[PDB]
Amino acid sequence: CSRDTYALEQSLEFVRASLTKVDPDGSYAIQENIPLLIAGVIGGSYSSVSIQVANLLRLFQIPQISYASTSAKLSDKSRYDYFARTVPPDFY
Amino acid sequence: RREIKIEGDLVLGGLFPINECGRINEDRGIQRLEAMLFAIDEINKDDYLLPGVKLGVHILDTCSRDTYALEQSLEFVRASLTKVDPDGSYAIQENIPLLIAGVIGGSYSSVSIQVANLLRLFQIPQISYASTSAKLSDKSRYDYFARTVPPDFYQAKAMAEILRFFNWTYVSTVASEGDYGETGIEAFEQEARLRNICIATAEKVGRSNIRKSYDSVIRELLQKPNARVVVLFMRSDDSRELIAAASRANASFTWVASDGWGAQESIIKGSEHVAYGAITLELASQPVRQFDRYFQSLNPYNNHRNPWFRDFWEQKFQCSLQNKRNHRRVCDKHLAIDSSNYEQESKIMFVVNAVYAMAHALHKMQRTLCPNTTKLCDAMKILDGKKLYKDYLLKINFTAPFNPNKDADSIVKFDTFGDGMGRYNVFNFQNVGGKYSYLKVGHWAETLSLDVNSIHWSRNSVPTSQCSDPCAPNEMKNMQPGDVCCWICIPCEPYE
Ligand SMILES: *[C@@H]1O[C@H](CO)[C@@H](O[C@@H]2O[C@H](CO)[C@@H](O)[C@H](O)[C@H]2NC(C)=O)[C@H](O)[C@H]1NC(C)=O
Repeated sequence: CSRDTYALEQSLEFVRASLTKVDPDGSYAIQENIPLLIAGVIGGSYSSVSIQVANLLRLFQIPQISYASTSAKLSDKSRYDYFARTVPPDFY
Repeated sequence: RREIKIEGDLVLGGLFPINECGRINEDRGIQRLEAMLFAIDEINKDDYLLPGVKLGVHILDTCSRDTYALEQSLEFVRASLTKVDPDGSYAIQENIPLLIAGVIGGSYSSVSIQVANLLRLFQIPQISYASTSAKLSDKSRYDYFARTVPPDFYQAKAMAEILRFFNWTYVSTVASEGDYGETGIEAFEQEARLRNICIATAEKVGRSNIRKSYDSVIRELLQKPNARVVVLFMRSDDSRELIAAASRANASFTWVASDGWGAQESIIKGSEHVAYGAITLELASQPVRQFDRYFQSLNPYNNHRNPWFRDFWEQKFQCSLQNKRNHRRVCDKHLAIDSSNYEQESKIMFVVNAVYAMAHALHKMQRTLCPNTTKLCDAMKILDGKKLYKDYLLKINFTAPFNPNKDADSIVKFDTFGDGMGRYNVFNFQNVGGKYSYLKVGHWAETLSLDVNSIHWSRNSVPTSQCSDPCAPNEMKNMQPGDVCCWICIPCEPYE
């Protein structure tokens, strides 16, 4: 939705798969809809969305590749050590 | 995977370095854990603040590592996603994690940084009790992290002033890798450059558990006999490792230590011969007598909440229990920790202050967001992290919980950077009556207040942490022949 908070919520939905495995006891059995373990995240349009999702995925060592985030704030690998892109940075 | 859980409407997270992870951190970690537990019990026992709502606990061991602390914070945060996630046959109960109102913990800078980066995604306020690093001062990267302790540049400039007071121009320094040691040593180097103090060697260590690097660092320190003062800036584990390495060799440096070492009994207890005039500095604080009497009465069969308490007793008293009955002796029934057994940690009151700050923020939110009642309501069912933090934590101002003096310092105030007052107590590891023990020798709030007559230097002489000569520029000059910073005298002709 071109917003940082909504993208953060969607990345939370993405990442709610590794914690499910370590978490599920109950009567009989529970199936519901088990989230799949995301091998890597492809997305991150707009710089705010990419920054938020990279900050989220740096906690779960989930690689992220962006297609349109051409901001220079994501160039450094210290804050975002699992974020990459196929587009040039912003100073160019 | 040992966890401490107490049922309650609002639960406060707990991050402590209980295990230093196979060995238990006796003085720091478990004492801080007990301080938090005692503060929460006092909060639940008095009706003046938070009368109706009960404050649960969620305490986890960080093992003094960033990855383990990250995993424990993941365990903490796996409560909001559970509610939005659970269909299944019949019903599923298991063990529903409780929604953490706020996280109280974050010893060591790396743990605090990782947990703050985790909680910034869930608007969960975090209050630290021992992370005195300057990297967390900014509110941009960490917009939900605060602390009851001053930042690191105050400590760095205090160390620089201590060096300058004794004219220790030529010093050697060893720093720890990561977020605390690196930033703190950068600030200290900047302060030394401002005050014209030349560092002989800048060494960095790591938590690789390899003594070879530590003894190599000790040998490198020995390579500069002129710099007999070591400004040691590292964590407790790294300080202990370097103390052991220097004890393996023959070193007699006067370690000007930081809050990482401070007034710690385990580091010196490893070996007391290497350290005899170490001018350490820790966060200035007053011991809590209520927590003293709470911890003195603690017994292995009395406090069943802590899964580590039995192992704490076994490690501290060296006596095993009936589980083994062959490795060691049997602990006495009259055995206790009443007196002459433990020394109060200087950051216990900081833990109490952090817990009471979180409690007072919750109480103010209840008095504002949930009026006409002192118990839980619909408004308090869901907590707004941004509002709670920004309003009732960054603008909080309350007196100290247990301080009959009620002096000016008995006020917990969060500045614009979410930090505490810059007060430091400078101790020296001197001997007064044949028994080694720390005792306060100075103070630093805005300027040094030091007692030279009660220092008792190593080798019973004032250290000379200077190069060959400061030289006289009136009739000579300097050329820096061998050292980048040190120099020598070359006489100047009358016509030059
Ligand atoms: C540290 O260096 C300063 C600068 O020399 C010393 O200050 C003066 O030292 C001379 C003797 O060297 C005294 O006659 C002066 O009275 C001192 N003036 C002041 C304002 O201190 C200082 O004594 C030195 N301190 C130590 C512990 O060596």
